[PDB]
Amino acid sequence: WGYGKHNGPEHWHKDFPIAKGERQSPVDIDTHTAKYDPSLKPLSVSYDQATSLRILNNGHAFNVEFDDSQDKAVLKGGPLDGTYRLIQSHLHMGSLDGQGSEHTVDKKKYAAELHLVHWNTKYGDFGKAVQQPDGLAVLGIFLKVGSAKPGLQKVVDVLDSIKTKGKSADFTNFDPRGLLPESLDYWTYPGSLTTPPLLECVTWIVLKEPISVSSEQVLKFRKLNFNGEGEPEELMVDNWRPAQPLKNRQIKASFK
Ligand SMILES: [Zn+2]
Repeated sequence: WGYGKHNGPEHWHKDFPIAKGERQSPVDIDTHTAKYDPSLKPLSVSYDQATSLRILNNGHAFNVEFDDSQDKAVLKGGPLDGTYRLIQSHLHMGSLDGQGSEHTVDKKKYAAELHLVHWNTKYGDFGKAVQQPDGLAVLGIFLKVGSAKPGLQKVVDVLDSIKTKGKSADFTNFDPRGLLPESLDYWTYPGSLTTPPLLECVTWIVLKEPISVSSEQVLKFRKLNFNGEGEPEELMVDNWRPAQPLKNRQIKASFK
């Protein structure tokens, strides 16, 4: 599966029928219908002890793996019940500044969207968590082109080391705190993974405020390859799934 004409989003349902499920992601966040929820508790992002291990190219998107052997970096509060441990992060990138994000806000697309994946520790490990409706908590962060982002420059400098699929590079200083916007205002709704297996095990927390990255940083990420070494080049761009049917789910806002 991929994002091509012959293996893209419109084809996924054949191997993964849940693609046509009731709580699929991403979705368009319609601010005219999204509703403020006073029952939501304050969002708690504890990343001060976060510990990244490596960056990888799995042929689908730029990825970061984190040490989830302990509660070093966790997400709590908001719509969440319990503790969710950070395990990985990946980047969905567009081929043009006007596109790239999976979620949209009033149909508006951002240049890219970062996902920070966490699993509910009541389940023992990621593998078991992904099989439960409340197994994962994914924080979505929109990226727009503008001022460069320092917390991303160190990664951008070594992207050439993971240009093709199957490549990985040790990276112990990827601090997720440096990818967060100033405000933690967010929208939340029950959804799924946006790539096969497309399991509907995700509580989505999409931040309202995008972060800025420079055109140069964006360009570097767009130079990654979908293909493996020695294969015809296929730039890793537009690796995003379009908005899916809301199916009457309720999108809640953390702000009035
Ligand atoms: Zn994702």
